Amino acid sequence: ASVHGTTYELLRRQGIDTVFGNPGSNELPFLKDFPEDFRYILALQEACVVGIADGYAQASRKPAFINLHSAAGTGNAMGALSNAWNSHSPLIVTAGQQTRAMIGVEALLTNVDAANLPRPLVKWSYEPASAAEVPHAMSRAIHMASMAPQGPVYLSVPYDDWDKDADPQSHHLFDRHVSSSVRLNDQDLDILVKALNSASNPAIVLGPDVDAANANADCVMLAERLKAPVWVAPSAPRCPFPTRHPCFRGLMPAGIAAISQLLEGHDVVLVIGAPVFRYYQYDPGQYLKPGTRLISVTCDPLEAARAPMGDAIVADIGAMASALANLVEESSRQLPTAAPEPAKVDQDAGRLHPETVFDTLNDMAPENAIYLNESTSTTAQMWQRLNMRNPGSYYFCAAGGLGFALPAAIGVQLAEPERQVIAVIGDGSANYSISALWTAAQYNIPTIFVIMNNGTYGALRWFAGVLEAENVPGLDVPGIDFRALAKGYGVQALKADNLEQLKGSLQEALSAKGPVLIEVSTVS
Amino acid sequence: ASVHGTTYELLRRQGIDTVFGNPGSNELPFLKDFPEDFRYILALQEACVVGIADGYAQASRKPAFINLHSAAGTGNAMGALSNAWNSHSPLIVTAGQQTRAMIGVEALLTNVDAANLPRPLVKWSYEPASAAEVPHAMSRAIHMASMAPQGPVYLSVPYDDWDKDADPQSHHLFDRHVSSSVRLNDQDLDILVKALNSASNPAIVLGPDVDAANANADCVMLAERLKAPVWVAPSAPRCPFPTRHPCFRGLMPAGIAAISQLLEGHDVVLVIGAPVFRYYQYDPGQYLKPGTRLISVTCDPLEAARAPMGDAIVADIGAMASALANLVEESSRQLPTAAPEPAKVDQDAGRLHPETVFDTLNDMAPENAIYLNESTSTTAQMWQRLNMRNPGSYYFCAAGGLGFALPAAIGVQLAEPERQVIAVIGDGSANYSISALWTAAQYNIPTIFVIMNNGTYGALRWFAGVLEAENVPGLDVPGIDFRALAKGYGVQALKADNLEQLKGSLQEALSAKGPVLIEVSTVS
Amino acid sequence: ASVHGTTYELLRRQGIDTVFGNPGSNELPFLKDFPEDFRYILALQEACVVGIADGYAQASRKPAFINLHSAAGTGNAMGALSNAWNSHSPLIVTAGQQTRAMIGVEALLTNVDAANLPRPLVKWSYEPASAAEVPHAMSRAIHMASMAPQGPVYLSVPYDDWDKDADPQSHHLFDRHVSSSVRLNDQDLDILVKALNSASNPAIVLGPDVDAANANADCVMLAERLKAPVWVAPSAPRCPFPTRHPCFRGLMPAGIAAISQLLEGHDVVLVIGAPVFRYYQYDPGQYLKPGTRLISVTCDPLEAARAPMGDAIVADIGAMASALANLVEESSRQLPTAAPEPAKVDQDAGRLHPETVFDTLNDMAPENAIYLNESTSTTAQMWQRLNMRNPGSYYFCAAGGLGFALPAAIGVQLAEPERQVIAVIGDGSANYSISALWTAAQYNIPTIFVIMNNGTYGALRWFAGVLEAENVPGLDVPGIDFRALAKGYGVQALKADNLEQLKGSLQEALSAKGPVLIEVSTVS
Ligand SMILES: Cc1ncc(C[n+]2csc(CCOP(=O)(O)OP(=O)(O)O)c2C)c(N)n1
Ligand SMILES: Cc1ncc(C[n+]2csc(CCOP(=O)(O)OP(=O)(O)O)c2C)c(N)n1
Ligand SMILES: Cc1ncc(C[n+]2csc(CCOP(=O)(O)OP(=O)(O)O)c2C)c(N)n1
Ligand SMILES: [Ca+2]
Ligand SMILES: [Ca+2]
Ligand SMILES: [Ca+2]
Ligand SMILES: [Mg+2]
Ligand SMILES: [Mg+2]
Ligand SMILES: [Mg+2]
Ligand SMILES: [Mg+2]
Ligand SMILES: [Mg+2]
Ligand SMILES: [Mg+2]
Ligand SMILES: [Mg+2]
Repeated sequence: ASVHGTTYELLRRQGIDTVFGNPGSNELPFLKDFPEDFRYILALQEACVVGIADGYAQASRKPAFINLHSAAGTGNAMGALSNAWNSHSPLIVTAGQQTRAMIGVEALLTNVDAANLPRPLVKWSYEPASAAEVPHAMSRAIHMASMAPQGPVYLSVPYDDWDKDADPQSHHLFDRHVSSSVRLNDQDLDILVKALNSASNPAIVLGPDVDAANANADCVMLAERLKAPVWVAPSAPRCPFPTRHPCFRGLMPAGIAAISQLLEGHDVVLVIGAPVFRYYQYDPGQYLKPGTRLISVTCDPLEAARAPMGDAIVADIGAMASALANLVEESSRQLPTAAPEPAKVDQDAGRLHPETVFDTLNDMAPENAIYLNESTSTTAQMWQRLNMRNPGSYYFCAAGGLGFALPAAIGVQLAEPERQVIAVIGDGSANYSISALWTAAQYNIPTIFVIMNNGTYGALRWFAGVLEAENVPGLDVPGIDFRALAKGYGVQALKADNLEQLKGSLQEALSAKGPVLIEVSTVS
Repeated sequence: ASVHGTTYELLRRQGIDTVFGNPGSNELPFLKDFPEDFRYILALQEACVVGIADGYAQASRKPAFINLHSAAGTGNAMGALSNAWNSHSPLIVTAGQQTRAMIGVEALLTNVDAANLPRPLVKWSYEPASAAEVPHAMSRAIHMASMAPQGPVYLSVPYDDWDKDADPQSHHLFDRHVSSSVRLNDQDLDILVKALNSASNPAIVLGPDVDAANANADCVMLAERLKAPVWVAPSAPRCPFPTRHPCFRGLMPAGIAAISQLLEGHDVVLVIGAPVFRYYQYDPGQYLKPGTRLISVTCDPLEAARAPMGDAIVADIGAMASALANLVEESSRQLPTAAPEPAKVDQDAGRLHPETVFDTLNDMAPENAIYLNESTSTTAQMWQRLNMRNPGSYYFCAAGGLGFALPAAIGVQLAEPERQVIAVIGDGSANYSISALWTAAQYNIPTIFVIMNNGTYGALRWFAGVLEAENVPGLDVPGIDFRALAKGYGVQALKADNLEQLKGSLQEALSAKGPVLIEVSTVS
Repeated sequence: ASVHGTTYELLRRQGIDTVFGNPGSNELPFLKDFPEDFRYILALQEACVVGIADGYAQASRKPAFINLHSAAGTGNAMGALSNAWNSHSPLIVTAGQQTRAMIGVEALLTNVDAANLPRPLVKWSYEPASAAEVPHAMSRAIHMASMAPQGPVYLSVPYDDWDKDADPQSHHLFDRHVSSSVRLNDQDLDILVKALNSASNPAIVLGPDVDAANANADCVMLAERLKAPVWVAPSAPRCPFPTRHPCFRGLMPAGIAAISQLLEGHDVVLVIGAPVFRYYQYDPGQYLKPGTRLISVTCDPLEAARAPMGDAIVADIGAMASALANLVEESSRQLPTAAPEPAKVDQDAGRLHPETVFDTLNDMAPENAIYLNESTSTTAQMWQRLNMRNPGSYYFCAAGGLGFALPAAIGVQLAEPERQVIAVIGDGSANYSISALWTAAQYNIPTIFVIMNNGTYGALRWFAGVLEAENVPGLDVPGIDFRALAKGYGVQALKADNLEQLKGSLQEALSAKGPVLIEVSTVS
């Protein structure tokens, strides 16, 4: 067998059947004789390729396979890799290298010092020393990406390798099963369980790795047993809890002082599947107030190491959540009372308040809808106004890198064909990966894109106005016609200048047979 | 003085007055109180920011200053940095880091292991150890980018540094003059000159560093004195010679065998300002045929080291070209005869042959026009059909990374307001950095964009059809309306489905007061 | 031909005939059939291997070739590479890698991520993608190390590569000549010369690159013409000037304030072949006092970039020194008056004052002796008491990394068989690379080692006593018998407990036919 044949067999035997890519000449020898059981999803720029694959992996809870062109293609994707790193997305990123005979002279398209290019945003990064090593290297990539803590990996392959003879002993790679589905030993788990049972006023904080593990339901059981309020860790990339469950308390403010104040009076705080903590704004104060002890369960040693406070346990979130939910006592305390519904913001017949948009989306969207957020100034309100009962219902750029939601929403919709995906994206954010729209059109992936148009980088005006920063350039983005951009890439386009039009536009979009973009005129 | 004040003073004292950027919160403390003598050029995505700055630097022959947002913004720009590396573009790339107090906990927007992110695509990459070091670090960045061989550099700055007190001793940085304007010592230069004088059938090969140094005219004198044919080194990022000069022989094929065959019978081949050589296609054979000796003058030690053949001299191209042109004897040999005009390709009343487009552009464009090329399957014909008499008249992605020409054409037009810029870009390539169009609209930079629409990644179909590669996915890009995309970003749009319409569309574009995009229907 | 045969031919054609090494199994396929025209110099530890090669390269003014074993051998040498980096030593460091077939599984002795190991202490670091690329890669290593600014480079080679067929086109590598022997263009050089001619009170500061270039004599002429005092830049790795020449003013203190005070009243300070400046102690103040302008000529862009003050010119030191010395006017000013001889320190019949040792060495050593210094607390006095008339007469660890002088003194003596090498090394420093002694014994390289034994890390007690640092552990090194260590490695050993014995011991050592170690009892 050839390296080509062996590698594709390894991929299919490991459950991979889709290649997200933007092709180049170094990659043609890999893509030729493309297996009929595989499917190729083209995107027009590499940030889009990786964004789509990322959404697909996060929603499918399995690795996604990517193929890019050498250094330039890899480089175009590096902003997208910074989100993937933060979201622990299992992405296998492959890139074509020049033929081995021309690497030395650094012919056009040589990826120089290739393995170093994507660092430090990958778990593993490699170029094999020979053609026959390629299948083995691919095996390593698959498993490195898939093991906890999951993350992106990078493999560079000289284009002449594919046609070379494979090592017959590579067959041992095909069916390898690698598990990191582990939890704390019985003795120490019993100690933890007793600490939770003994807490007088426990609180629970959940991060994105809960949703990634589909540990949501186990966490619901855990919170019900402990009669504990549940928060989502700050800068949340996913939603790990039903947002209308009686225990739910919403998204934590991303500040040190704010969080310690919030946790005051809680004697034991159990954090599951989150860094401790993904703060954003500088908000100096105490990490924890006297009387509060913190215990973190994380799948990532790097998270456990850098927590400024508390104990930590490094284990699989699915395994740990299930064990805890089934071991803890049912507290005799009263179940927390559900949070009241959000207030209705006054809305005239003109431009839309973001709050109005979210309320309307909540009213009209199916109960199993999936939302993506890249409307940076409206996150707090979004979290308060969308009832998300099911797992996998929310995604937000994990590293804060814009250009995620638009392509990721396409990958999510591909992963979940029966759940309507609705991406709420600011007019600023929409441009970063605008060309992703074409993929939705071409493959008829029926994502709905809601563009919140207020003509400015709103979150920046806020961050600025705060530090009283004056005379800051580059904050306004006037003069973009999103209906025209949608037409450019073959996506049906609608406009909503008021509530009447927003409702009508959503009705049409929800009925449509393909992707739809709605440009919403929002208040400045 | 503050670090902010000191740094801006250093920048202006070193000739920098423009910031190309896409802002983020880590950068607001740098951008606040933006100096009134500076101007900020916003682009909507970082590949575009860097592309624009790159075109500006290459055309202006001076460093360009860039400001990006942390890791995600830097990462979005890394494909653009791969071109900049290959073109020796003096780019000072700065990126905002989280406040020092929050770096440890890895708060949202922390650029982790920041200096390693852009490697290996930068000459120098650094984050200062303290606020007061920032001006010094900026000084280093300016000079590292500017010294031969020029290239991109990276500086990460924690956002809290800007408001801190500067070291008063930083004033010594302001007026530092650093020179690498050097040439071979007299003794060895005399030896080289004698070798050139003694050659019976010399040839000259010129690369992009000739145009960067504005050594074009000196090279013309050198070729006239030596009565030598002149080629452009393969995969040319710039044009280093008047394309209708009697000595000009055009663009060399990017193959080992092709080049040695081309140089056969030439006893001395002098290469100036090029790698030896930027081959592309695998084309095995002899590096040089018996009887041919090669001498390379390059500004880059890395180029000199990796040449598989010939002698090399590492020096400034401007200094070396001037010295050689003024020292060599006037050969009594006959001046080479100019190349004949290209053939006129048969053209019906339907879709345009690329050859027709280039002929028409040559007929109608001003004699001092500047062209950019990202129409990958038509490069050979473009080089044959455009009369480029002046320096700085051609740019092509130096690392072959698409997404360069569209934004770079905007930067070039900004650098050269009196020379009409015309970017010829394929329908595939146009998408990578499509959002750059907005910058042209917003700042009224009157670049003309000619989109060659054939609905496919044509160069890939060629590279494939060659290696008889069958069943390759992802090669077609149907369903893009470029007039709509232009409208989306506020750029006047025209369509040309035939020659009559192409002429009319060019007449209108050349008369227009702002940027114009022409979608040309080209043959499949 | 094989890769083995081709590589050795390349080495000999490029002037390499010696391999400094400590062998391992990955290297046996390279070392087998060792060419009879080559010679192998074994050392017992890798810090010693590299130290010896470093001294050899610095003294010979040509590249030295090193062969180490995989990661562990390379790693053992990394302290030595840190000195080599700072001294711009042209070292070609090769290391054996596992066979390509076993790299993937990471068999014992696999050098993982090999190219990254020696960073950031090398100019270039690489592992070839195939066997046939090895000769080309070696070519690159040779030239990267040899081009200005010179420095160490690293090449990792899988052991199975050597027996493979070489590319016949590799013959083009054999005779490549690469030059960086460049100087400032005529126009700007004339401007510099006029500035020097116009100076009312010029000063000259010289660094190690002067001695490396053998520009010493040209600098003498330059100083005589300008009638200028001459200093050696701080933390000097070499001696660039005759220390008894009337213009000589000695070693500059390694402090910011001290240097600006020293240069006060000098209107133009010309620095040649030094960083600006290699300060050590924190000594805050003005970089330069008002009235002083600085101009630096350096072979290293990294030096030019980081200078906190002055103008800079990046060029070859030999070419620049020669040009300046021959272009400047003869000033009518009076030649500086020679520095008075150092005072004679009172010396009783007991333990030796370091000053006594240096005075005695100066009295007894031949006029063409070469000294190495790793007696860290006595450097200032050494510089004042040794008359060094000739180039290549002094070496001191360029990065301050101990373990340099002992092995380097062996390499220097190998390079200069007719000049007596005398290494003055502290009792602390002597241990770092003690096993190097064996190489001197085995090859009968007649270096004299003078061990200054005061039983303590004297320089550290000083640096401590200064910052009033109390209760510092680990500063004393009692209980070492250096005569026994010398006997252990087969080197003749003598002891000097007083002046009478020091004179007798030196008389014997200077007459000896092989290496000699003298343990001198110095004052605590
Ligand atoms: C790749 C990248 N570039 C820049 C930024 C900085 N940034 C953060 S929020 C923001 C504004 C986004 O504006 P929009 O999408 O319109 O939403 P709004 O803030 O108006 O709600 C910017 C530019 C970023 N996070 N990522
Ligand atoms: C960032 C990047 N992605 C992918 C490629 C691979 N590539 C090279 S040419 C090409 C096709 C370009 O098509 P178009 O711009 O329409 O020009 P045509 O080839 O049709 O003339 C592609 C995808 C690249 N060079 N850079
Ligand atoms: C590899 C290395 N380790 C440690 C040091 C720190 N150091 C600098 S001077 C010194 C003392 C050297 O003592 P000795 O050689 O006896 O000379 P003395 O200071 O007594 O004159 C030490 C340990 C260093 N420079 N390099
Ligand atoms: Ca907005
Ligand atoms: Ca095309
Ligand atoms: Ca001592
Ligand atoms: Mg157990
Ligand atoms: Mg599915
Ligand atoms: Mg990197
Ligand atoms: Mg000269
Ligand atoms: Mg201009
Ligand atoms: Mg000159
Ligand atoms: Mg010698």
